[PDB]
Amino acid sequence: QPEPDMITIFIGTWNMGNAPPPKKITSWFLSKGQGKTRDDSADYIPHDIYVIGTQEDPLSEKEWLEILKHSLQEITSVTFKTVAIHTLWNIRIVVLAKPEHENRISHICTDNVKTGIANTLGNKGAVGVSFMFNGTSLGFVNSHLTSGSEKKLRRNQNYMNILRFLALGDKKLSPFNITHRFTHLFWFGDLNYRVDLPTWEAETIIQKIKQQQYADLLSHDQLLTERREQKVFLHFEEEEITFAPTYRFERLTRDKYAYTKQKATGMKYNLPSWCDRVLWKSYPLVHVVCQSYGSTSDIMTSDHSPVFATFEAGVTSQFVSKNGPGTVDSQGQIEFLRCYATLKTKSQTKFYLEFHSSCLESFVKSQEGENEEGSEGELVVKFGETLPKLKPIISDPEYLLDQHILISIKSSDSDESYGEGCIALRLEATETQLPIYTPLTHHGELTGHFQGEIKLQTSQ
Ligand SMILES: O=C(Nc1ccccc1)Nc1cccnc1
Repeated sequence: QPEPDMITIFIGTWNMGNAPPPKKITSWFLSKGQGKTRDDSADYIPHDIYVIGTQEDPLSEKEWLEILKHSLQEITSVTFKTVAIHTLWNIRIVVLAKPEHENRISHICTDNVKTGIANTLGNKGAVGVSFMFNGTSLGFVNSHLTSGSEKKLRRNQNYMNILRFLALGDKKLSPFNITHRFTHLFWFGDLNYRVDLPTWEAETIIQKIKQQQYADLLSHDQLLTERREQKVFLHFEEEEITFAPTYRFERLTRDKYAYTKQKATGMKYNLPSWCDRVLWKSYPLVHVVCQSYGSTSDIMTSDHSPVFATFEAGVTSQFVSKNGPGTVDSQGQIEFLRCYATLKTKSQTKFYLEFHSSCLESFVKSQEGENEEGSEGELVVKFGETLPKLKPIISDPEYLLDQHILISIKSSDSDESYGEGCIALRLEATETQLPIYTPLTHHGELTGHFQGEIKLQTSQ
């Protein structure tokens, strides 16, 4: 039985509003309702992995797992295996996979982050799961961020705390946060960003939604505007939104948005908003295609509608050769030519690089670079032709061209990373000098750039 080179992944996010679900939730897992929906001809075809994120979840883990497994068995006639379940307060993540994948999945990690301080610590935060699927690392984050239209900057702060402190994936990747640890990272939840229009415009917004005219609402969505201004979710993708706002509904119908201020809301307005979202970030030049992004219309126990997204995702096989794993493949090498880092720092420490990759036996430290002053104020760290030649464990081009090199630039004085990025080895040519580039981030914000040339030697 051949190892897959693609899988499909279901992502669900639902703020359940502290209510039990209705008897039937199959529409969610079938990607049926509003938006980019899944073709009826696929309804019996199971996804490889289902990742369910809930917020305000009133159920026990056992109670929700039974509902989810029942739901999938009714759709697919497959009994899914539980990969992981993790709950923080009423924020939960469940990962289910087809039984045929049980031996393909390993290195399962879970963690949570509690956001806020004192008053604002005790119900918001995130849970996450990561694992390896054959040679491919997968990460999943379900976050419930701060509520309220006038708290976008708190949400952004909650995002940075979660990506700094959530401890998933390979702990040896010490300079790297979750935004660099995975081939594919999915981040979803009740992110709680709102449509920023005046309160007086509530009925006008409702009208627009009834006309399925979302453009003038999406142009005020705080998540899209904060992402455009590089305030949050830098280097993440989101499919185009073509479904109505998923919050805030009267329960037991979807005919009414409940937006007016009430004692129950802390006298806050809840204008119709796209609170419930799925974003992703995959390594450069890895296949990832969104095949659905939408909301259900028939699950009405909460003041939010469930959101679904599905993905095709490239995966690779657990490569063995006669050499690697457990030795080098002398035939293989990676050379960096004429490389330099451009950093936004005011610091004047010397810097060195670390190269990390599962195609290396262990990470590689460079010599210190040569600091120059750039034209428009910046620090340029030149490495020239000084960088160590990297010796991959396997030289077969079918393996090596699918790998990635994570780069950290670290201060010699503190050994702290000032920037992290990722280079694909999926090159147009081998034995040929080719341009490479990555932005560098630290704590998920832009700190610089790394560019130069690469020369990759494979066994072919
Ligand atoms: O995010 C954007 N591009 C991108 C995404 C991932 C990696 C690198 C670049 N563009 C964007 C964002 C928000 C509004 N309009 C455009």
